[PDB]
Amino acid sequence: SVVIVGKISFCPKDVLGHGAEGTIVYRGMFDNRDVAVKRILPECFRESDEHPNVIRYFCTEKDRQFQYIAIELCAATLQEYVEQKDFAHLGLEPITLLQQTTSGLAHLHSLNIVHRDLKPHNILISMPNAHGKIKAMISDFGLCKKVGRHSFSRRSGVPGTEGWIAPEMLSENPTYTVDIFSAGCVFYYVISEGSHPFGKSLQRQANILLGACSLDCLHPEKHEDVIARELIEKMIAMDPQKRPSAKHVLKHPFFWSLEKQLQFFQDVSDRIEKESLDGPIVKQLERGGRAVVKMDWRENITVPLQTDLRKFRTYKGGSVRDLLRAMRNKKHHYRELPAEVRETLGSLPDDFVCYFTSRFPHLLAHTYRAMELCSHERLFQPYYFHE
Ligand SMILES: Clc1cc(NCC2CC2)c2ncc(-c3ccc4n[nH]cc4c3)n2n1
Repeated sequence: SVVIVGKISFCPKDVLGHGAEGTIVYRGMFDNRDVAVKRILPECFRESDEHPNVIRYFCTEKDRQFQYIAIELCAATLQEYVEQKDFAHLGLEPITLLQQTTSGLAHLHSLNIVHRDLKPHNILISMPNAHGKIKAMISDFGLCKKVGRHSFSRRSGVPGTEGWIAPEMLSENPTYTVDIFSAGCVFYYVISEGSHPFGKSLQRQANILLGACSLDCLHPEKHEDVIARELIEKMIAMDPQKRPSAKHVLKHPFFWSLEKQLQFFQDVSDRIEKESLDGPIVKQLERGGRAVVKMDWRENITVPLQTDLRKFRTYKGGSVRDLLRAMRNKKHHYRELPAEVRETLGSLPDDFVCYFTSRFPHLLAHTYRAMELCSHERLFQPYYFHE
């Protein structure tokens, strides 16, 4: 059986879920798209602003009783993506998912919209498009699994959504900073494969009020975890005014490709070449630098790179600057290096950069913080967000 209401069709047997006041969601079609079709009693009293990572409400039609609303169809929630056993990613990896979620949020904030209740239940994973690709999209309605059915609601604290309360309830009208906190919590949730940064649910609110977060799954000597921690801690900062904007989160190293990581190192090295050892920039760079370099970096690299460097009496092993200079030197002269050196370093850029970030897990985090001094400069505008 089939119901046609203008440009929207659906089969009444294909029920996906139920909502309040006899609202119902069916699977259907609109304009050769598979869509969710929400049927509602009408309540009384912008296509040009669409974005791939915010859910689309395509069309509204009506018969004599109901309105029918065509809505962009999801395969799963982020809750299911993260939690379900053996869930196929289908080519959508966590960092990309979070990247897309933050883009949708930056878009909403660019329109002066605050979500206020961003959680795993309302970040939806799309059906695969014509090109076999899936995406994250932020929804106003959250979905909670209940066989082949889901409850949908816009409300915070409905059954199923208990450990994710709207941040405004744990505290001025809501600003972007509530969304960033929630995003920060979602970031950790995905990365930790289901944990909350404010602990188990019975103590979670109490922990949020005091800023007692614990990012235990992030190892303090792994480059990827050092970067993720750096960002996530800023996003869930107890003080709302220290939280970065969505566009600011998007510029963070957490999202940089290996090529971009290597280019950053190359650029700071170029920037600090003629800089005096006693100037403000090199001082910022050498402060706390002994731990970053593992006291002597020349004792923490491979024997073939060690041997090739021995000629360079210039490079000091206690120095963060000289490690960056050694890196930039060997990237620039890579072609002309001995076979054994190209082999130990591996290919440009991906193996090369990982040679150093695996050995020196604080190098990028430390260099990123230190080089904020040059953030307004033209060369570094790709790496930092400006107000
Ligand atoms: Cl019950 C439901 C189920 C969906 N997919 C199929 C399930 C395997 C996952 C699904 N995809 C989008 C929506 C949706 C999205 C925004 C809405 N606003 N009001 C109602 C809305 C409904 N749903 N709902």
